[PDB]
Amino acid sequence: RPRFSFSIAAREGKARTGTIEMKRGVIRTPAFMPVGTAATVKALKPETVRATGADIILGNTYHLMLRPGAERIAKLGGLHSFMGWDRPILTDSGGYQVMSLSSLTKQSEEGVTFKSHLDGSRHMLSPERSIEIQHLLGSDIVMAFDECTPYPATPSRAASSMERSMRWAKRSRDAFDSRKEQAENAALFGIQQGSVFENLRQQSADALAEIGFDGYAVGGLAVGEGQDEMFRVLDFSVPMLPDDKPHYLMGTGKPDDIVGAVERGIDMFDCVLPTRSGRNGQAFTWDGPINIRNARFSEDLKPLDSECHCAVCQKWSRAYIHHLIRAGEILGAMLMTEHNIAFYQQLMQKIRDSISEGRFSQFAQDFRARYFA
Amino acid sequence: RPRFSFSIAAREGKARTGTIEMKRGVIRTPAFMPVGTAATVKALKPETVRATGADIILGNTYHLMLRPGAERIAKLGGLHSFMGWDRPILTDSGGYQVMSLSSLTKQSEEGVTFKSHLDGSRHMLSPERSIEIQHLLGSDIVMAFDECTPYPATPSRAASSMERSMRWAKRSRDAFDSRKEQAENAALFGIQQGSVFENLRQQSADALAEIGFDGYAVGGLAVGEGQDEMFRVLDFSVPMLPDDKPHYLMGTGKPDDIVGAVERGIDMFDCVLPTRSGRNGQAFTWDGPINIRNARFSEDLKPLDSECHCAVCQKWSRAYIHHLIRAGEILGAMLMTEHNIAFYQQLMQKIRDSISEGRFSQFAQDFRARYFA
Ligand SMILES: [Zn+2]
Ligand SMILES: [Zn+2]
Repeated sequence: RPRFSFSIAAREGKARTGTIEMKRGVIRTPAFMPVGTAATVKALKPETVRATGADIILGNTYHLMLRPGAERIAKLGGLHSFMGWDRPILTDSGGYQVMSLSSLTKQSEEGVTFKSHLDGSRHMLSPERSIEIQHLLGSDIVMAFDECTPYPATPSRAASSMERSMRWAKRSRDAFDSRKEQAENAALFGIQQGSVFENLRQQSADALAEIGFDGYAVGGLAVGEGQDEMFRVLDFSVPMLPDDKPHYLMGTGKPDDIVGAVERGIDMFDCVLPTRSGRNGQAFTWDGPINIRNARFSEDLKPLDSECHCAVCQKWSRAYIHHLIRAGEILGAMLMTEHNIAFYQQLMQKIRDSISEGRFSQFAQDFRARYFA
Repeated sequence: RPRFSFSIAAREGKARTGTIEMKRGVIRTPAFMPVGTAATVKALKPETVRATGADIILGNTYHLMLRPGAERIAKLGGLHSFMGWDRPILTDSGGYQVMSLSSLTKQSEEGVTFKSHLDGSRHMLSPERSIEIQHLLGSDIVMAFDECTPYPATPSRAASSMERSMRWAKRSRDAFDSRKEQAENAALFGIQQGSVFENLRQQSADALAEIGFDGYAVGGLAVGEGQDEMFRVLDFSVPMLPDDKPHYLMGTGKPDDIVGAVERGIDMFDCVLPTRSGRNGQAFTWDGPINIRNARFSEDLKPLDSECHCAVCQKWSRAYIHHLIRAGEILGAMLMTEHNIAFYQQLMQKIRDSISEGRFSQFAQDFRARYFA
């Protein structure tokens, strides 16, 4: 396999289905990436993650650099070897979690210094250091390091952060390119910024395309603007990106967000929702989410979802999982997480098949009618 | 298969190896039973429990009667169906955990009333109610309900509690026998009491043999007396029990306790040690236990144990598991528990093979020399 090759097999409107070929494997798109925070997809062995249908997982650079440490992971043979996942891994840049989780952050044009939320140890991130950490982890898809824009944001602030992000995108590009092993074996994605402003989104897309990346994320969404606004921004933003590269919507999300984003040209997604909310009792079904902790499930012998092909739904009842979650049992988290990630992968498979067959519009309508009945 | 058939295939001194055949499966002895507290062996799917080599698991009646409830489990089809383990299950009587975990306990010749440690709801146990709850769960090996003797105990108190336990053993026998489905499909074990006193142990053995049970536990040990004393009591106590039935040492335990107890005629064991201590970082190895949290393991690429055949030791390093446990990750508990239970099953297999081959004395010596080096 090549370092990176994205091929589009079929289209319907703005929606696309295809494959990304990389050295460690093929990624079917549209793709959902389970999130591995600190070198584990929570409560699942890698073989179970694979069995659900995942082609690629995400690793969080911020968490990994704090624990167990990037240099340590490199010494031990890289993230794939460390955690036992041999397929592609996309790593985020670490920048967002610096903003959301760390303290004492000092920002500058050079990068950011911050104190760990774990022990108050001091750390630094910059375009160069983020790219280096992702190299040490042995990431297959490396994300450019950017500066996030909060919601809401004034036009001036959105412009300033977008402009800094574009300068940092060029720095990320050059850092990546200057490291032979990384440049020859991994891919680099840029991140479009500009908040909800069309002109800024256009300037950002232009800057990123001029630099040139293997893929393009739409950043700065799913941060409080709500679905209508997110979709409005996607409507004009995605067409600005190069058509022939993957489009990645960061930080989303809910099944309906995924379907609508695919309708608008997005190819890749990640979110903690199926893992995190699973551990909290939320199970996805084709008739909408349920909270398994609810008393109504205490004697319900049906599986979590009536159609789901996952191993959990073949073997255990709602009643049993209700008990496990209410009791705080680890097996509860294991079963909920496996089911939710399997559900997400089945959603992506239905999306891919429907686009391939030219019936994705009908699928989206049918999906919504039932999910929100 | 029959309701119950214990066959001894080989002996060496007081040690025995053989099989218990029951309707749901065959149990190889000496046997280690992983503990399922609230209808789950913590952090493991039943298929993983089976893959380690377990033939039978233990369920805790006290916990199950509180959550999710015995009647509820019966309504849902019984414990095997509920949790997805189709092989034999031994249930304890609930009495010990009433003493150790519950509050506001009122004891009488009839039984005990107590408040749940979970929500202060009021509950009752008696020989009759314990046997009934074990029936509702669908237990394969039912334990007689007894009255525990603390350590240390005066001769008078030890005698009184032993005598009550024997009266309760007869009540347990009659309750079990009066329920056709239970009598025809399950087995009933009696529990020898008498603290550290030879005459009381003899009286207890005599009473239990007169009533007649399918198996005999040595109760009242591993409660603070220490290994030397426990072994001293086993030395005279086990020969008092019927030779042709299984002998079960409750609440133990450490690998060296198991080996010495087998040397003294014990056939069955359970303990939370491999599961509980695993989640806390303790991993068993042939060179003794280690605590995986220790800094010395942070960059150790070796598996938990150099010889262990378990899936964990085939795939992941000490360094990775060290990270998971220190990070509080669920996968850490999963991997530690699988390894520890697999280690215990490999210990039992080595014990069975060595007795079968007439070299168990040598095995015990070699095991100790290395484990305590
Ligand atoms: Zn499922
Ligand atoms: Zn192992």
